[PDB]
Amino acid sequence: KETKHLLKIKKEDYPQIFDFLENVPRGTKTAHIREALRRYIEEI
Amino acid sequence: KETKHLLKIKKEDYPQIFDFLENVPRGTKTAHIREALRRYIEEIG
Amino acid sequence: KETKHLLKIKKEDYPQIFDFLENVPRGTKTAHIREALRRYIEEIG
Amino acid sequence: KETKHLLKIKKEDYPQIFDFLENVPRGTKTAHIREALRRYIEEI
DNA sequence: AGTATAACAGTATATACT
DNA sequence: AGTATAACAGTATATACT
Repeated sequence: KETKHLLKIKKEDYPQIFDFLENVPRGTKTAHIREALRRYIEEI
Repeated sequence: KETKHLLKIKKEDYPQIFDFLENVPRGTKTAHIREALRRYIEEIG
Repeated sequence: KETKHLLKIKKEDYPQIFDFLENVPRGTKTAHIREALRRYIEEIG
Repeated sequence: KETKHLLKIKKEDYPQIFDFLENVPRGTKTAHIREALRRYIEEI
C-alpha cells in the first residue's frame, strides 16, 4: 500500500518550516519530510 | 503563501513511517508532520 | 449524532488547563480533549 | 481570561466517548471534561 | 518516485435559558 | 457557571510532467 498526503504550510503561520521546504533542492523534499519523521518517531 | 507537497510513503520501503501516518488521531496528520519538521529543521542548522 | 458542548476554562480557577488549551498546536484542541476523555473514561468504569 | 471551546463528538466516529457525555448528569459535564484534562495533563 | 496543481470537522463567537 | 444551539485548514483524490 501507500499513504498519500497533501501538506500545506503557510507563509505567515510557520515561516521557517515554510522557508525550509521552499529551499530544499527539488528531488530531496520527500526524503527530508521522511527523515524528519523517522526521528520524530523514535524520539517518541 | 503556501507550500503544497503531497508525499507518498510506501508500506514496504518504510513500514514504520507508513504505519504511523496511517494511525494517528483524526486531523493530526498535518500537525504531526508539521511538528516533525519543526524539530528536524533546527536539529540541523 | 453529535454532542456539542462548549466549555469555558477560566484562567484564574484552573490555570494549568487554561494555559494548556491555549497553547496546543493548531487544530489539535478537539483531538486532545477527545484523547483526554477517552483515557479518563475507561480509567473510571 | 477564559478559553471557550465548542467540542463535537460523533455518533459513529467515537461511540463510547459519545455515550459518556450523553449520560453524565447535566451540571457535571464541564467538571469531567475538566477532570479528564487535569489528569491527561500530568499524565504527560 | 518525486513533484506541481487541481471538493467536503475544527475553529471561533454569540445569544439565552437553568 | 453550566448548558443548548446557532460562518470561514485538514482531509482525500486525481492527473501529469521530470
